[PDB]
Order: sequence, then structure tokens, then C-alpha cells
Amino acid sequence: AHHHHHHSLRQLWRQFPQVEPQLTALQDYLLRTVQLDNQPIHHKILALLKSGGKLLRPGYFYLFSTFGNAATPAQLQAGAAAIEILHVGTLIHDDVIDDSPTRRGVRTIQMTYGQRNAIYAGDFMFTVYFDQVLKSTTDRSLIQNHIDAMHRILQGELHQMDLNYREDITLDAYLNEIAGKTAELFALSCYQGAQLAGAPQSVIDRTRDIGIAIGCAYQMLDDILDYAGDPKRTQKPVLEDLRSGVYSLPLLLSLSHAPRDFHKLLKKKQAMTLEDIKHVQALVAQYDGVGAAKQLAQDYTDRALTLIQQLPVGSAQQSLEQLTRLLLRRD
Amino acid sequence: LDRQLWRQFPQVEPQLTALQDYLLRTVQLDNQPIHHKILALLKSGGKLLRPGYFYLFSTFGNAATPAQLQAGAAAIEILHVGTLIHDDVITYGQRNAIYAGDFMFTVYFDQVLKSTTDRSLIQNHIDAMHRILQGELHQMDLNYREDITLDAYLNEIAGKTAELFALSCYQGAQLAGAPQSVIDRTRDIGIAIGCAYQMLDDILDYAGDPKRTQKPVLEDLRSGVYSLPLLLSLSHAPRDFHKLLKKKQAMTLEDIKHVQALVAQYDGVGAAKQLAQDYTDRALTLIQQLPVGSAQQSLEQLTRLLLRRD
Repeated sequence: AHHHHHHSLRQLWRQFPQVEPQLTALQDYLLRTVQLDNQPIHHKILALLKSGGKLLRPGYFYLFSTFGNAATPAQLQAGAAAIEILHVGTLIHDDVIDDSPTRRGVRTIQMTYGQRNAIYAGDFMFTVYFDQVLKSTTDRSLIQNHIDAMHRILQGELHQMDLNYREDITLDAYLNEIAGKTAELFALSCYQGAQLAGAPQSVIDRTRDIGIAIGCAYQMLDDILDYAGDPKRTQKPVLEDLRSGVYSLPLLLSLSHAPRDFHKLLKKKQAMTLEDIKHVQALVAQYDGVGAAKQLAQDYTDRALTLIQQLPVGSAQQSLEQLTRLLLRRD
Repeated sequence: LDRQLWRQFPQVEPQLTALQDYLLRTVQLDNQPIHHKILALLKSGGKLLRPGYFYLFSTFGNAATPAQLQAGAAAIEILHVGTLIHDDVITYGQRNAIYAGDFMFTVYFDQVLKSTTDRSLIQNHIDAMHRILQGELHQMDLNYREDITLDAYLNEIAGKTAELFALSCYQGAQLAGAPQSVIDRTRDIGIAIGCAYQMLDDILDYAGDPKRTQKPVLEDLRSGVYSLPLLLSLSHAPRDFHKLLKKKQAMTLEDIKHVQALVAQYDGVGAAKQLAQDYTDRALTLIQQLPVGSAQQSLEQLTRLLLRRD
């Protein structure tokens, strides 16, 4: 999950004047894609859309669209909207599963209207998503690419679940997970923006590696924030993760330093006491799990930036580098 | 309706046999608790009824490959199963229903695409799923309503169930490239069948031996779900029903026996059967308008079997 919000980041779009209009306009288009008869739930979804801007994934999509001229603006707005609607559908379901009270400062659907309606609201967003996908293109490979992405995300979520409480979790298994659960929508955004615009092969062939690298680093930075600072201190989400068997990157990297000591604590699962939690954090600090996670996030970040520096020179290249350095805190 | 049903329809038996195995392979999954959510619906209950209508209608055409047809038929059963799993939601197992459902929707779209390069047939699927989910989102509002009209029930209860039946007949004929004559009748046929089918199930809530009915009916009533024979009985004694139904989740076994007793007194089952019979008759009449031959005869036999008009 993504527990941390970046201050430097919707107002973030002011620094990107060439795509702020598209994103501002997409926001309005987004408000009209959702036509639903149950007016109370329709209003709630609108409220989720209204209250949360940022539109990070549509941003990367629109930036990548600049490398080509083959796209109609109707296609691009539908392509960007598809990505964001899928994203929001998956958030609605995540919040049911986490029973989160609020999202984007809005009370979640299941709180006011119950779990069934919340689940069906997500499902309805999937139909809106596929409708927007079709509007965006008649290219069968690009539609399949969307479907395949939607599939990898769901597999990402299922494999993360299979992995709960596994103290033999590997870096390979972590990458394959945060690739699916997090990075895949970034890859999809970059690839579809560029493809839809018929950008040059050289660009197309880099989009997925860029999106994957960014999305991985992005998930790692959130994990790093879970264990950073004072090990005596505690964060609710982190406390809930450990009881639920979710070992994020700094812990994952620390396990092998003292598997029996971590196991004495982790095995208590939901029964883990607050003292237990702090002891876990003290071991992560002792073995510098955070410094290890940081080197990996930095290498993934630099891989993204290196690939971005190989794109065609110009405003979009420069905007992509600036956006990535900002998102991944590497200014 | 033994799960051996398709033995009586040999011209589609090889495709229905191949579909069952294709479906199983298609929905394979690591997580067992989630897989089992799925596997339960693929192994129990009615066997490939909607795909049966799909394939019978496909024998009017030869435009699609067997692989395309098979993805078309799978998509309908997958959507059916996806919605059934989510309809179960009310909890670690609840993680399971949600993800199992979501998994089915992603396989759904994949199969839809695999079935056709025709954009309007793809849109036809999305629109159907849209209507179904919109319908699901109206339910909370209908529950506990004792002023519900027959019109609302038909639109919101029978009509929703009808969607997958209409979708089946329509896509089977369209993908195979049946003549327009046939295509033009498919939705009217599937809607009448699907509505009759839902009504018959409702009839069984109150006409079936109480040996096993009152269990799930007790749950429906506590939840504010009033099936056709109850709906059609309310007007004969609105206050006497209200007195029981207003206890909602607090309703007892004696309160449900009482509701059941009043439905029998006021002939809700008889009223429901007469209306169901109109829809069944209509279905059979429309099927008798199709070109004469093997597909027509089989569609008739299947429909008479399903709607107990044999």
C-alpha cells in the first residue's frame, strides 16, 4: 500500500504549464464519464474524483503523448481517463478490504452505503474503464495491452496476499509484486501515451522500462518511509502491516541478519504487542534496513532518469525528468 | 436439469464439453480460498445454461472460429460467475470474494476481446455489464419497500436476470453471423426466458416444500427482499404483512412461517405462476418464429425443460 503523501506534490502541476491544461480538462472529462443512476453513489464517486487531483498516471501518459502526432485529442482524453478510472476503481476496492474510513479526505463508500454498494461501485468503474479504453483506440494490441495490465495488477494483489507472513520472502518476489501492484499502472501510462501518438520506436521501446523503474522506486520510497526515523516511534499503518504479515522493504532486507530473532516476534501475527513492534523496528535499525532499501530505490530511480535522458530532447523530456526527480525525491 | 443435460442436444454437446474444460483451465489460480470461490460455481448448480443458448443460436451461422465462439461462451459464464461471487458480499474470506470477483472481470474482458474484432459486439458486452451493475446498485433502495410495483420488480429484478440470457442469444447469433432475421429475434427471446426463469425461482421460494425453502427465504425477508409471490400478496392484507416484515433482521422463524401462511392464503403463488406463464408462452411463440429445423427444435426443447412447460 501507499501510506505516505508528498507535500512538494495536485498543485504540483503548476510547475508543468504544458500539461496542466490537459490535466485540468481531463478532470472535467472524468466527471462526465461516470453516468450512474443511483444519484447518492454517483455523487460520492464524483466527490472522490473532485477531491483528488494529482492525476500522476495521466500526467506521465500526457507527457509521453508529446513524442508523436498521430493521436486525436479525443483518443488521449479517453486513454488518460481509462487509466485514472481503473486506478480509482482499485482504490474503492482497496478501501473496502482495508476498511479505510476516508480517502482523499472523503468518507469512503462502504462507510455511508455499506460494503456491497462499495464493491459494486468499484465493479461499475471497471465497465467505465473498458468503455474508455475502447474509445481511445481501435488498435487490438493496445486494448489487449490494457487487459494484460489489469490482469498483472490483480495478480500483484493476489501474490502479495499469498506472501503474507512468509519470512522467506525474496527480493525477486518483492520486485515481481510491487511491479504488479504498483509499477504496472505507470508502465501502462507511459506505453499507451506514446503508442497512441505513434511516437518513434526508440521512444516506445523505453516507455515500459521507464514506467516500471519509476513505479518500483515509488513503492520502495513508501516502504522506506515506513521504517525511517525513530525506531521507538510508531506508525499505525506500519503496526497494522506487521500484524497482517506485510513485511515492507527495509524489514524484508533485514530478515536474513537475524532470522530467529525476527521470527520470535513476527510469528505472533495479530497478537504482536506494541513492544514486539518496536523490537522489530530496533532490529531493522540495527541492521540498517532503511539504508539498504535506500540504495535500491536510488538505483531504480537513476535507471529511470538514465532512460529518460535517452528520449528526444525537448520540453517533454525535460518535464519528465523534472517530474520524476520530484516524485522520487532526487532533486 | 441433470448436469448431464447436454446429452439431449448432441449438436452442441462437443462444444459444451470442451467449454467446461476450457473454463476450468482459464480460471486456474494459485490461491485456493479464492479459486474455491470460483470452482464452487463452475462445479455446482446449473451447467452452462447460458452458454447452451449461445451455442444453439450459433448453429444458425458459420462466421466465427470454434476458438472465437468458445471465448464468447466463456465470457458470458465468466461474467455470470463474477457477479454471483460479488453478490455474496455482506471477513478475511471477504478479501476472497472481492478478489475472486475482480479476477473474473479481468478474465471476462480478455475473453470478450478474444471472441471478436467487431467493436459494436464488444460495446454490446460492456453495455450489458453496465446495465447489470447499475441494477445491482439500485437494490439497497428497493429492499424493505412494501409499496414496490410489479413494474419495478420486472424492471429491476426479472429484467436484470434477463440481461445475461439476452446477451447469450444475441452474441451467439451475431458472432456466428446468423441471418438478420434470426439476430433480430434473439434479444426478445432471451429477455422473455430470463424473466420467466427469475419468476420461477421466486415461485419456488413459496411453493417449494418448506423442507428447504424457509431457510434462504428467512434470509431474504430479514434483508427486505420480497420475491414475486410475496409482492403479489401484499395488497390483500397490507397491514398484516407490514406487522411481520417491519421486524427486518429481527424477524423470527415464526414470523416467516406466518408470512408464508399468508402468501398461501392470498394465492401469491398462483398469481406469480400466471404471470410467469405469460412470459414462458411468449418465449415459446418467438422461438416458433425462428427458421424451422434443428436449432429451433432444440431451443424449444431447452426452453420447455427450463421453464417446466413440458
